[PDB]
Order: sequence, then C-alpha cells, then structure tokens
Amino acid sequence: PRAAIADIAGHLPEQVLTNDVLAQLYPDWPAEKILAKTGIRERRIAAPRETAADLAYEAARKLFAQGAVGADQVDFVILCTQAPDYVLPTSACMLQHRLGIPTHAGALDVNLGCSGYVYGLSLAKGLVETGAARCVLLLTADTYSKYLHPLDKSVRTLFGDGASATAVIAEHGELERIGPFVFGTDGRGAPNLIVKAGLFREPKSADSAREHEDASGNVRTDEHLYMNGAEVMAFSLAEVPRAADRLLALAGEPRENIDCFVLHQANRFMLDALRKKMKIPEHKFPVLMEHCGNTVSSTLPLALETMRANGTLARGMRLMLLGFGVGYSWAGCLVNF
Amino acid sequence: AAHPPRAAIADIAGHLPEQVLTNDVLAQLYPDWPAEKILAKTGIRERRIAAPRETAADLAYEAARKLFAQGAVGADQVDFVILCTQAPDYVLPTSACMLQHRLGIPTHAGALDVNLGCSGYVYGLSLAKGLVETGAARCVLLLTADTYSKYLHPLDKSVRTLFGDGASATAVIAEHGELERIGPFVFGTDGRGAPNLIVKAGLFREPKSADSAREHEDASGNVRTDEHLYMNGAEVMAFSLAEVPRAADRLLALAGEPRENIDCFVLHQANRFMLDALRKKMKIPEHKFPVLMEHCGNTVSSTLPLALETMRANGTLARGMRLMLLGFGVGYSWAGCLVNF
Repeated sequence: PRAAIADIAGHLPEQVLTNDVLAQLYPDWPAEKILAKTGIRERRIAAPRETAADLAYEAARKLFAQGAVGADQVDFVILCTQAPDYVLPTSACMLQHRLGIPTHAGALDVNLGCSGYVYGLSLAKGLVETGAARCVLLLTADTYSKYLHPLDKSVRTLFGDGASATAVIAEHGELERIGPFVFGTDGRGAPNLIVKAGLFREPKSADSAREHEDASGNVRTDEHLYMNGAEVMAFSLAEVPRAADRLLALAGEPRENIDCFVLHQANRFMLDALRKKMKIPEHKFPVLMEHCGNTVSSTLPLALETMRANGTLARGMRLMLLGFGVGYSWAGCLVNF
Repeated sequence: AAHPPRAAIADIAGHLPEQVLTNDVLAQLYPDWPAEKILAKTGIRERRIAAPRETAADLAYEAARKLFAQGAVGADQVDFVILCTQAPDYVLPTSACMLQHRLGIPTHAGALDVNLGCSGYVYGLSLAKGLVETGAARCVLLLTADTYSKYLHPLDKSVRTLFGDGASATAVIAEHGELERIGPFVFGTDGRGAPNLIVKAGLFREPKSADSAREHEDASGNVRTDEHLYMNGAEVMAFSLAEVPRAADRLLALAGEPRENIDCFVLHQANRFMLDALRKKMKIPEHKFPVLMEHCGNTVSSTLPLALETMRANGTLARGMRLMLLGFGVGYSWAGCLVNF
C-alpha cells in the first residue's frame, strides 16, 4: 500500500489584520514598507477564545464535503499544533469526537512548527504503509497570534492563524506518492524562536511577565514569542538548499524532474532569498501567502490548496515540499501528487 | 533472498527521579489514609518525584543517557527522536528538538513531541514502526516522560497515591527477518472521556483566571483547582474495563492469533486494583500478567517500558516471547499491539 495525499482543505479565521492597521499601530512601518519587506498584505487572526483545535475542526469539516474522505473513514488523527487546548487531554482526542470520527481511530497531537506538515506526512505515510491506518487525517493548526506581544512588530507583520486538513490514504500503484524524506533537527536554534514561559521549564512568575524593549523598539516578555529573525533567516539559508540537494540525492532524482518546489511560506523576503540561492525558476516556486501571512505548520497545505484551486497543481506533478523553522526543525519530501 | 526492514525493540532504559514519596509520608499528609490502606487500594508503596525545576524532558535525557550506556545503540546512530510527554519544557519549541541537541544526536535526525498519556507508548511504537519500515529511519529513539506531580493538587489524595514521575528511552531499530517484531495494532480514541482526566486551565482553551485558582472539594473530599489534574477514577476505571478487553480481543482477531499464544499481557500499570479487575475480566493467568509498579507508581506513558525493563531485569522477559502491550488512559485514548520481543 502506497500513501498518497488524497485531498486538502484549509481554514482561516474571520478577523483580518491588514497592513493599514499595522501601520496605524507602528508609525515607522507604513503599509508599503511592510509589504516591501514581507510580501504579506493581510493575516487572519483567530477570535479571542477560538483555539487552534477549533480552526482544525473547521478545516476538517470543509475537507469532509469535498469528496475524498469523511469522518467515518478516518482511522487516525494527527493534529500538528503549537497552541493546544489543554496540557492534557490531547486536542486530537477531542477533535475525534467533535468530528464524529470513529472511536477505533488513533489520535494524537504533534508539537512542531513550520516543519510540521512534512513531518506529519512522514508519520501518516508510516502509519498507512505499515497497515496501522488506511486513512490518516493530518491536521495542522496554529494561533501564534495568541502569544505575540502587541508591540512586537517583527512578528505581528509575519504571523497569521490558520489550519488545514489533509487526508493521507492507502493507494495502490507503481510510483512512490509520498517520499522519500530528509529530516533536520537542531536544538541550538531553540533560543531564536521560543515562548520561554508558561509551561514546565519556566512557569509564569513576576519576572516572566516583565516587559523589555529591544534595539528595534520591539517590546516583549518571556510569556510571548521571541523570534530572532536574523538567526532564523541564517538558519534557513544554511539548511534548506542543503536539504533540497540531499533529498534529490537520496531520491536519485535530477532537480529538473521537480515540477514545483513548495516551501514553507515564511515571507516574501525569505522565499526570494531561498529561491535565488537554490537557483529555482520563479514558475517552479510559488509565493502564495499575500492574504494569510505565515500560518506556521499550515503554510504548505494552504499553498497546495491554493495551487489546486488556481490550476497550477494537478495529479502526477512532482513536488518537493520543504518545511523549516522553530526547533530548529526542518524537513523535505518528494511528492508525486 | 532479502527480508524487508522490521521495526524491533533493540533495548529499553528507564529513569526515575531521586525523591521518593512513600506510603508512610502520604499517611502523615493524609491522616485517614494509613500506609496499609494506600497499599491495599493501589498496590503502590512508593512513587518518584521530579525535583522542582526538573522537567519530563530532563528525565527523558537521563533515560537516553542510560540507554546509550547499555550499548545496544549510541547517540550517533539515532536518526529520529519521538518524545511522548504531557509536561513539555515550552509551548514552543518542541522538547524533542532540545533533547536531540542535548543528547548530541546528529542534526539529520527527525524530532517531534507527541502529546498522549498512558496510551502513549503503544502509539509511539506505531509511529516508530511506521518510520522504520518505510525507510524514513533506521534507529528511532522513542522517549516517554511525565511529571504529573507538577499538577497534582497537594490535597488531591486520589491522584497523589497513584502517580509517579519518570521516563524511558526505547531504541526501535530496523531488523531484517520473517517475523513482524512489532505489530499489528488496534487503536482507540474517545474524546467524550476528556472531562474525566484533564488539566482544564493554563493553556489555550481555558486560560488561567481568578476562578481556575479557586480550590473546590469534590464528592470524595479531594481538593483541587482547575489548574490541577482532575481524574474521575470511577469513570476511568469503567472506561478501562469496557475498552481494554475489547481492544485485546479485537487485536487477537485482527492478528489471527489465538489468545493462548500470548506469553505476556503487559498492560498500562495504572494500579493493582485496576490491573486486578482487568486480569480477572480478561481471564488471563497471573503469570502472564505482570503487576510491576509497586515502587514507581503510575508513570503515565512510561508504565509499559518501565514494566518491560523490569521484566528483563528479573528474567521474565526474553527474546522470542510473544507479548501484548495495552495502553489506555487520558483522552480517552487507548491502543494495543502484539510484539515478538
């Protein structure tokens, strides 16, 4: 049995964070400058008590209307998120019931960020190709908005909330539909993208709530996300092209045979810099986050969904998916869609 | 000619923290619960407790160190890390990413955390088998670690007599042979069980509030707040008696495996009362049904690997033995698999 991506559905929340609203709040960053630097026109923001699991539920509901998978067919749920409902129970467990998925389905949460979709795909494929599941519902959902400091311009210009639902199912055929994979993990990158306080390394205290303004005027606490953009970019340029070359070597595949290199949609500056260093033509390199921003684990499936809708992704197309970010963590895989 | 890669358990190592919470100390804290009564009801004499700033990942780190010291695998061979925990270091980044680095594991290793509880090990095994047998990894380091102690209310007798902290490291490697060494699996999830085993407040569904810090006393005189673990023992027990025997039956049927061919039924080591009820309902003989948590208590995802480690230490687990592993708990979530050790 060969694992294949059967179908994808995305969901973005209602509230829009526009560049014009960010410009009102940050004088030094007008709409044209934010767009110039990031390529992001707007991000969607989850309602105040709307969680990542809620966005994933909506994504799954949308998926289940499309004609490839429904609740009754799901026999494993993987929720990739970095904003779960509880420390316990597992958010995927409640999504199982909420979606009407059968009680004989597996369910678990995975904590990864912008690498999470590719990793999720490797788990789903492992489950399908070992006969542990015939239909893995891979969910990604994030609400980074809930831990961005209001005066942290660097992250509020980038991050949007969102979710996706992908069905990975047992198919039969001669071609590998998902894989092979290359993985990466480098925990030295931890301090460059981190919410330091609020779980078990550092519980919340008087100190963790203490605000602190950086060189660029960005205010933060240990309870909010800290992103070292310069470090993350350095990491990305160092590791992603490397992983792409290694993945091609692993697969015995010339780079000309790849129809599309779909990268985690970090922002237009990062993607341009990666595209240039990777020598990939723009027509093989979608940049599709203008209206949703960086949705963390959902960037890839949202991109793929858009590509299907706009006619640029069709069955039999040879893709490279590349996810990279917080951890540090990164992963790539080939897909024969 | 050549045999496909088979995921097998190369080795297991456990780590428990230093501090011991004994029945005698519990009997001082809860005057109406003498040591002998705690023992009769739970079959647990001691639990280990993580130091105040020691996290589950820290415990996992030491389990992994001990595993490499046992010599079946080394850090340099690890190409994937799965940490199963419900007390991670941060909301982000992933605690597995930091363990990768701390353990000196190569950066081409995959790493991720899984949130599950007492079902976690069997689920973990399914993921590790998936990675190994699809060729995505040759040596998956499956870590379990929990520090439930950190969210037990001091006056919640029900949970404090049960739970211990701990971790384990399992090396799941590619063997090559005729026998499926890990699998098949049966899975279960039932989110209706959510309210019966839960830490309500502190993450994104219910942020901490004035009310979540308010203590309340329940029907049994146990005190907690919504920021602490709530466990409805009655419901969890009823769930366990309903699903675990069904899961076991379902698994054997799926595997075409007669019940008699299982050498050992290794169940999540919830406590003696639960395990006794399950053994009797499942009609399994005592010698095929280890109860091995007297000195560590219920260590959540680590119950199974710690039990397996103990069986190896005392010579009741050997290569070639046919096991059923059953994990079941918070979620609700449960899972079973067969193992040819």
